[PDB]
Amino acid sequence: TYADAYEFLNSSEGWFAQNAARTHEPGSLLVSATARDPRLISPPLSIDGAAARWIEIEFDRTSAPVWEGNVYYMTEDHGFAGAFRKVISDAEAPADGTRARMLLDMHDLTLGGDDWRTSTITRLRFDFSSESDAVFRIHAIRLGG
Repeated sequence: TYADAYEFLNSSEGWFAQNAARTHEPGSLLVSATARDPRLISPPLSIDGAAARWIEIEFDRTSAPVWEGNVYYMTEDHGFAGAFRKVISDAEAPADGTRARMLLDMHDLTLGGDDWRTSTITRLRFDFSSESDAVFRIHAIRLGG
């Protein structure tokens, strides 16, 4: 189904990090989380809730932090403000930075309900409550189905 992914070889276009230092390594995002909960902006393209069953993030945390925070998903109607934010629990993603097929279920991430499946999220702020200068390596952001 939806399998859209952003390779990080070409910098961090679209997936820039606000309030954070997004150092880029070809093929990965060596993002440093300067803020306690920095938000990573997403490309403007809308993503259908139904099409994506999960977010197949390639993210692994090279540093050891406590990844969490309410990721901001905004459908065009919702707006970045308000909207639905899911505070994902630490999924025990490797703190050693070993490769992880991190999965965030879109079906689980209902943006206020089944309306999300119909709704298309134009922009995503990836909140990363963790630690000062927490380091994560993000190879890609694949979609699910």
